[PDB]
Amino acid sequence: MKESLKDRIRLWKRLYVNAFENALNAIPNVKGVLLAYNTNIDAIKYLDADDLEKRVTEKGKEKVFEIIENPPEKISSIEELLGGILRSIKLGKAMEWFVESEEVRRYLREWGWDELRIGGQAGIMANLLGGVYRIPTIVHVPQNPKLQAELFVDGPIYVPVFEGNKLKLVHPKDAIAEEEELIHYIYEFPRGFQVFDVQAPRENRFIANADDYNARVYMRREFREGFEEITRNVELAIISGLQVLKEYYPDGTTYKDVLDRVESHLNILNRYNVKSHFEFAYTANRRVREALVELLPKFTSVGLNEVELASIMEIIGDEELAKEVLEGHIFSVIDAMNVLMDETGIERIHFHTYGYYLALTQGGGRQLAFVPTKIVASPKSTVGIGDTISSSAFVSEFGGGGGVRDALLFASLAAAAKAMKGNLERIEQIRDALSVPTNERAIVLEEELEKEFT
Repeated sequence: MKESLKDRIRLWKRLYVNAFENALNAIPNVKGVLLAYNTNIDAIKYLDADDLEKRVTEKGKEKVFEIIENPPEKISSIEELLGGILRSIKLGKAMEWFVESEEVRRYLREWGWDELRIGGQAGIMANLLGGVYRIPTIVHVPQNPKLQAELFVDGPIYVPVFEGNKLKLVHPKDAIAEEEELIHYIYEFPRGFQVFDVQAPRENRFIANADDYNARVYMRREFREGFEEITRNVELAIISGLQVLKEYYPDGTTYKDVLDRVESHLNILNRYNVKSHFEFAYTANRRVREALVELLPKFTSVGLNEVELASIMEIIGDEELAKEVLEGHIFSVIDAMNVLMDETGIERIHFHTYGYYLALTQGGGRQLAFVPTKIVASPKSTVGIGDTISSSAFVSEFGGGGGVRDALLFASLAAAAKAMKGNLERIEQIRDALSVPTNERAIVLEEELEKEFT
């Protein structure tokens, strides 16, 4: 090992422990955070071979196997549900089909699950920011039946309710309504799982989506009529869930009907100087993606990974640039972040990928911040890591905790801590991530940045 590397490793251990100190000291200063819009229920089933075989043969093995090779768009029958699961098994392929039959949804609910946890980017971040970081959190919950409300952890997590004409803020367990259970059913299977002659080449999972409301970005009445009163109780906002929007809907409505309401919400946030952070998850519809980019000028900040930034470069950059960004090639990423900032004028862009983060911020001049991350080799959990990274950096920077680079360092600590432990309960547990070595390949990659930019 070179002396310059050994010196850099020691420098980063220092910056990492200092950035953790700054984050613990500033997070208590955040008056409140608003999380919207997507909250649902995630039901996880660890598939059982004998159970699956018995259900396939119950419904007719022949037609179910026909469906494996002729897969439909949506689940319209129990046979299509089982055929889709076996297809995911045969291919070792992550798949998600929408359940458009109420009868299939009764079958799914009856079949059950092994564990139940909150889903949706606003839902899981309410448990992190409210439950773990102890930040007062207002979360949008489109439908809040008992099964949905109990998935929130204890802490300063709140939903708005109307006591006549006045808006109150209560824990979700105290605001249960006669509303729909929005369940995404997740069927996991290991490598080598076998059913009949079908054998998985990889571990993966098949998702049956039985959630009509988050698919339309449904906004509950408290958020459509009391948004201004809600805004007065928060300092920051994180917006997510718009990636599902379709160009057209069977009732004659379009994505514009939803984005118009989002735009009104942003206007209210900006009138109160609330800092907003948009999670720009992969948006399949290219027109909707273009409109989301046209909405970014009203956001304070936006976060994305290599796949999400490449997807955006497909509509405002060039094709070859997108491919380089997809592979995480750091100079093409930097160009892409400037292409995005030129197009929108947004104040802050946070890029995150395996090994390093980048933050491009605009002030009197554009500043670029770089951080090598802490990689857990065999993580106990990978769900919600990307949202954890993007939300943690935004909240600690705009909470005042040490600056931009330090906010990136805290997010890297939170990501590793979550990966090591599966699920966090208290923010002090993130100190354990200081034990994870910093990525040395990214540490030496910063040498290329200094030669090209100085």
